[PDB]
Amino acid sequence: ARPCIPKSFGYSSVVCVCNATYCDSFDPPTFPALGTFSRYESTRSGRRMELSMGPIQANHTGTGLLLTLQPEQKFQKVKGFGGAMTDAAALNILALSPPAQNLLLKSYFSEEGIGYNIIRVPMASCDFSIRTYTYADTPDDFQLHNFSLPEEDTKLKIPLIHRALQLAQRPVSLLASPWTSPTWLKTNGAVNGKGSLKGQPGDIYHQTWARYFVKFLDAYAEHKLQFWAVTAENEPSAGLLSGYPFQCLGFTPEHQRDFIARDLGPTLANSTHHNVRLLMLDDQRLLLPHWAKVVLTDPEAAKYVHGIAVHWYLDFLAPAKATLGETHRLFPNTMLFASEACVGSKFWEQSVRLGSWDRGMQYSHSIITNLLYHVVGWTDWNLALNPEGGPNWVRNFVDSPIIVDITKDTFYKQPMFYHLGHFSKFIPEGSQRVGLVASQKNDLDAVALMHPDGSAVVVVLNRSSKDVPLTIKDPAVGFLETISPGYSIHTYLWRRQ
Ligand SMILES: *[C@@H]1O[C@H](CO)[C@@H](O[C@@H]2O[C@H](CO)[C@@H](O[C@@H]3O[C@H](CO)[C@@H](O)[C@H](O)[C@H]3NC(C)=O)[C@H](O)[C@H]2NC(C)=O)[C@H](O)[C@H]1NC(C)=O
Ligand SMILES: Cc1ccc(S(=O)(=O)NC[C@H](C)N)cc1
Ligand SMILES: *[C@@H]1O[C@H](CO)[C@@H](O)[C@H](O)[C@H]1NC(C)=O
Ligand SMILES: [K+]
Ligand SMILES: [K+]
Repeated sequence: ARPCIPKSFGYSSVVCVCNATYCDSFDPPTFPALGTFSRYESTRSGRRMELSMGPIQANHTGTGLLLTLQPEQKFQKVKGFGGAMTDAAALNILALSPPAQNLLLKSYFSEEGIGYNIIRVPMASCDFSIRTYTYADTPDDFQLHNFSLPEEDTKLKIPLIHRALQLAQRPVSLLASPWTSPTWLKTNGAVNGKGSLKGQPGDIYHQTWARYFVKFLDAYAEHKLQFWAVTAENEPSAGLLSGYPFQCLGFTPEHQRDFIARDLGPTLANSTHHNVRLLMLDDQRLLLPHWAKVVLTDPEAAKYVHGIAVHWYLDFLAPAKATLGETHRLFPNTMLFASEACVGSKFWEQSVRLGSWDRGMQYSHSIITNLLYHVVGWTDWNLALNPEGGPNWVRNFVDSPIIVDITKDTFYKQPMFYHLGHFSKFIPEGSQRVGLVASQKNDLDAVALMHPDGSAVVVVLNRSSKDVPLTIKDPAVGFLETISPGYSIHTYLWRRQ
């Protein structure tokens, strides 16, 4: 293990500083023996996923807060956690020295870091690109003979993904998402602005667009990468807006329904990539449940859709029960998945706030909210950005859990990184969320899950300034006596019976 080297930039907490010779890291993961729990603690005062242990006790007394695990009340199974290998993240990572690159990738993908098992991969350029391109920019190439991957993929993204896979002991799953089509498929002939595919689902334009997804998967398969899933379009609502500033492709829900039913579903089903899952929406939750209703009540579309991808803009408020809750009630067998989340996108907010505990609390509170509303996974946006929150060709800068400073061959691990790791590190694929019942009203946020091997994990977030003593009861095993400090996050793990 190596501890955090903390540094303050004047915000409410610290970053951890890593460089060519040093980065904070855990020992190889082990469970305590039966009758012992593990606690990992991060605090605004500066502790960073520090490990301690304690006894699981037979007895409890107190009129104090009790959280009783409900191990047989089962909810959703968890796919996992990760982030996006955008052009911007790739450029930032590779701008570091080989040693620092490796320490950064270990931070995310190894068991000595926080055990990410998902990578989202843009299909060609987005806002977090320095060059606007698609994979088929030569016009009127409807059979896509000139489809090809540029160096952004072959030289930057693909090799980095291979390095992450090499470092991971968990199976890693890839998710692909497109922002724009070739401009010659679009009503407006530009990568951005208000514009959709030309024509109608079922026709030459739509069939070519669906063939583009298969060409993409074929091209990554030549580089020995297979995908778990694709989304039908990144933020399809964006392309319906005039002046939309960057790469987009507009679909109404009826348009996406018909595209999925007539072109994309059948094309993927008829390909070698038929096991790839298809996720709809890939957009903000206030589009739910309407979008789900429109697509999933058509059986020809419904039979191709595996899940609903949702985006989390953490700077903005939106209802969870009326969106995610209602969608789960209407469509309980269609999984919900968070495919993108980001903070600092407001123009008047500093894009990168080095050491912001508040932005850390936003990430963990959002993840907890997601897990409590049946969501099976959570995917961060850019894996790494520069101190400006870029590069970004339209200056749409945002924050990232890892900030690269090339001038110092240094990178900074944000509170966001630890808040997310409190989950990613300790919830393997196939974990199932279970119930957790509070004995009284309280200010804490918390979630409980059961590992595939039966082991318990509980995450507790305290967004208040007050230390809250509490007890966790596992009816089959005993009691954890603990405390949730003001401005802290804890993960608890123990073996059961
Ligand atoms: C990558 O980061 C490492 C950790 O910051 C650097 O290693 C540290 O270099 C420091 C300067 O030589 C060492 O001395 C301590 O520096 C601090 C201020 O940074 C002072 O307060 C201390 O007084 C001083 N030590 C003592 C005994 O007083 C650190 O000890 C050393 N840390 C470790 C863990 O080795 C690397 O130099 C840096 N690498 C590169 C390539 O830049
Ligand atoms: C959206 C949502 C998040 C967290 C929760 S909680 O963890 O149940 N805490 C609520 C209370 C503060 N004690 C419930 C709902
Ligand atoms: C728990 O409570 C029982 C009953 O009062 C007591 O006899 C015992 O010493 C305590 N501890 C254990 C480990 O059972
Ligand atoms: K090309
Ligand atoms: K900003």
